[PDB]
Amino acid sequence: GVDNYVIQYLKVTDTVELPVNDRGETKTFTAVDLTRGKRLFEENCKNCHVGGSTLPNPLVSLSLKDLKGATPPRDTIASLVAFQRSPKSYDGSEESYSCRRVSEDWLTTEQLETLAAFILRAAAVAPGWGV
Amino acid sequence: AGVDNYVIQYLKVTDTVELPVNDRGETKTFTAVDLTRGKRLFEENCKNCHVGGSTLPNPLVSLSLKDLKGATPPRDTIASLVAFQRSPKSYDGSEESYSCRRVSEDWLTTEQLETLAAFILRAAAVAPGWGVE
Ligand code: HEC
Ligand code: HEC
Ligand SMILES: [Cl-]
Repeated sequence: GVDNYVIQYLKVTDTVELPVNDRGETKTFTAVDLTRGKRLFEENCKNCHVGGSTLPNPLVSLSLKDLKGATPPRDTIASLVAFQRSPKSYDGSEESYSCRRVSEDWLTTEQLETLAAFILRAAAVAPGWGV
Repeated sequence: AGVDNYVIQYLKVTDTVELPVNDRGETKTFTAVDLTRGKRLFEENCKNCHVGGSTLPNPLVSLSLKDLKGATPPRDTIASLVAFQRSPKSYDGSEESYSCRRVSEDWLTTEQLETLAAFILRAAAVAPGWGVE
């Protein structure tokens, strides 16, 4: 059903509101959404981003501090989604081939939004994330 | 949850299977439960780069049986895959690789890594599409 990590570490039991853009819009995500997103993160991302780290480039982690230091900041659903569709360097000036680009054939919009939600929520509230 | 369907239907192992344990013709007996455990370890630790037997960051060095057997020395036995994972090497074996995931004994025990090697080895042999990407 719902993952206990989402219960325990993300502190979500029903729903949660997350920033979609820099404009002021939010989107509601359920606990099952964040559970699905956690699973997608395990299948596609965790091997390089264990615990919110970035093993092949420790300065550019998935911590909220590091996401907010990116150009543009990677602290919203829309900016995280846009990033995975075409990964970029930290200053955003060059294409990066070190992280995993995800096509719409691989993850649909809905799926990638759950992944971004899991990462954004974990960045905001999970103990130890990005350490 | 005891034996996963993928192992029955795609690895074609219901009871046991015999896999090359070393280069001198010796095999070791793995059960369907062993391969299920190895699959789970692969899904948890290796799948971002090696989904379906591919190698996303270097597709020329995949988990296909062809590519495994062409490594130096060949990576087509339990012992050779375990030794690889403990300290990953380049394809010709002359240099240390930092592009794959080294697995310390603190991460996976000998037996666990054996079951992961067995999963990869059986998949390479019989799983439809494995490594052909
Ligand atoms: C290893 C091969 C990786 C996998 C698999 C995934 N990512 Fe990654 N990511 C990786 C590196 C080496 C980097 C640094 C990139 C650079 O060129 O600077 C990243 C970066 C990110 C970031 C940006 C973090 C920041 O502080 O700005 C994000 C948000 C990110 N990665 C997400 C991500 C997701 C969701 C993945 C699963 C689909 C994923 N990455 C896979 C290395 C690797
Ligand atoms: C991405 C970050 C990887 C993860 C996670 C794992 N592997 Fe890997 N592997 C990766 C690369 C880029 C390469 C090519 C290496 C080179 O220097 O030539 C490999 C290679 C292997 C091999 C050898 C394949 C061959 O044809 O000889 C094996 C057996 C292998 N990888 C297994 C493996 C396992 C079991 C992992 C999970 C524990 C794993 N890899 C993670 C990239 C990445
Ligand atoms: Cl891993």
